[PDB]
Amino acid sequence: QLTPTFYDNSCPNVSNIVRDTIVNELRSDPRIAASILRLHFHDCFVNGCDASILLDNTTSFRTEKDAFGNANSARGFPVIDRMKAAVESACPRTVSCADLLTIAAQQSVTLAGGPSWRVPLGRRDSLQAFLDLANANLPAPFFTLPQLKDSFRNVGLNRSSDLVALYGGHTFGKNQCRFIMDRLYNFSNTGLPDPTLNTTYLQTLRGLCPLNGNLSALVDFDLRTPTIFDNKYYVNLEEQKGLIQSDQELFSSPNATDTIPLVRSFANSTQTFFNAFVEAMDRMGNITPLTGTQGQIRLNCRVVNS
Ligand code: HEM
Ligand SMILES: [Ca+2]
Ligand SMILES: [Ca+2]
Repeated sequence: QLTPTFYDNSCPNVSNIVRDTIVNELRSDPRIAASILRLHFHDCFVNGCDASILLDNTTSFRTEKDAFGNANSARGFPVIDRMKAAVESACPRTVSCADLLTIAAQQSVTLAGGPSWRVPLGRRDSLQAFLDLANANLPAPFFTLPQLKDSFRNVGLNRSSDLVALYGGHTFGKNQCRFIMDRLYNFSNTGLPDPTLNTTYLQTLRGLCPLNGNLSALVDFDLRTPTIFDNKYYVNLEEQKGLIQSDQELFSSPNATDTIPLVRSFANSTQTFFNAFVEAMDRMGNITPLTGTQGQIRLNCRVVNS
């Protein structure tokens, strides 16, 4: 069983080292806390939270970094390297990359204003990476609600509360124009915008993301508080101001009978949201871990030990 006290004897200052690393990086990259949370999500959804995403290419397997959901998108890898080196310096050969990334995600959420909790620990590191599985398992922003639900179920998260709460990760961070062009200009081959996008916000987004513009330009997921971890994400949805199709689907899908009341409850209460977010995060962090003597304590997060 994973346990929050796992390093209390062997590396008691691990969360502190992780915190200071993020605090320091945030001075020059305000986006890093968002990026790190996303890294952990992408770890967990592919063979579980086993740091498989941190591995670079080898001649026998391809890196997940070249997945459709990771390439030219996922970021923060050198920051993870830095906190890893610092922990190895304090606590040699003790803390797994999988656990380190889990703590990093939690600390990132707290540093951005979100809930504070101790994550379960004891995960171990994969002996390979899973590119095809990453391409199969990471959901895409054009997914319908039933597709999103299938994608969460596929990895062991059956509950609509899992989906709606973890979606609150879009309370901060950035999204490239490429992922919303259809909503803005040609939704579902209509040549018209997505009708569930508020028309005032549509104009703003078209201004940031013109047809024939730079597809890599970044826009904030949360128009209310772009860098603060809070429940404002859900208030946006109630106003038809979710950024990506999958955001707005939680509130507007014909299949949203079960998700609408979760969105509303989380918009109405910070405490309700934060409680559900911590619960869902810990469920996601419990996806198929290696434990005990399985896998490794990887010394360099990019390569399996030899
Ligand atoms: C449920 C369907 C999901 C879809 C379709 C989706 C899609 C996306 C997309 C397209 C981006 C922008 C990527 C880029 O522009 O490079 C992104 C960013 C982000 N996602 Fe999600 N996501 C989902 C779930 C989640 C979950 C469950 C979390 C966290 C628990 C998460 C956290 C993040 C964060 C924090 C960012 C901002 C990253 C940054 O600014 O570097 N996402 N997501
Ligand atoms: Ca993984
Ligand atoms: Ca926010």
